[PDB]
Amino acid sequence: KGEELFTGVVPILVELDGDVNGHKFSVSGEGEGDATYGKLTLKFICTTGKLPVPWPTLVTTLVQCFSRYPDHMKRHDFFKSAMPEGYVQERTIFFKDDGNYKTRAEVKFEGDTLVNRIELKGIDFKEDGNILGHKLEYNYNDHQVYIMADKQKNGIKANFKIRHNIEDGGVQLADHYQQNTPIGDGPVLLPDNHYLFTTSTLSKDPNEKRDHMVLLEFVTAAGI
Repeated sequence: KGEELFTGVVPILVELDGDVNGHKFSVSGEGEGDATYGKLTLKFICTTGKLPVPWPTLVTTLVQCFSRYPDHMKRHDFFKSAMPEGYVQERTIFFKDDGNYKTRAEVKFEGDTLVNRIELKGIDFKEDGNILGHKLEYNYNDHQVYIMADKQKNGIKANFKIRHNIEDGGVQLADHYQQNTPIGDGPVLLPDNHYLFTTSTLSKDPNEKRDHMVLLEFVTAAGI
């Protein structure tokens, strides 16, 4: 089982290659995950200079295999079952009254490291919008994710809203559509419908001069 790969603390690497309205950038992340409790600790750096979008808008893009699945639904865990070969994660994220991100990621083991490697393309953004104009608060409103089996593509799908607080008022909607497909050929668990519940905290490292995001996350799976 790929679930046996997650019984202890697992190092995490994240690499993102991004292009938003031609503004190109790279993000690296590293830290660790504990799927037994559902705990993630990561620090992300924009390695090309200043991030051209707000950090909160990248949280969902930057490893649901670390969600705590209680043992009565350790059979509904598609994400771990696809390990070590991994899975592809695709999303389109529509920002209301603004542009959209399209993301393609592969999540897999490389040695003993869980790697999330991402390509992000964003188009149709307004240069003085909430995103390219950096008008979003540095905090997070999590949202449940309702995971549905997609027997047709042998993976899962989900769609959900994320709300981003706007600096001088109101809320910026980020409409997420998601599909995951295994990379390997081996068998894969296709879940009954269930929920992922996530709690994210964003902070800064006082000794880090580069543009960055420290992220601490707790996540569990739940039925019904």
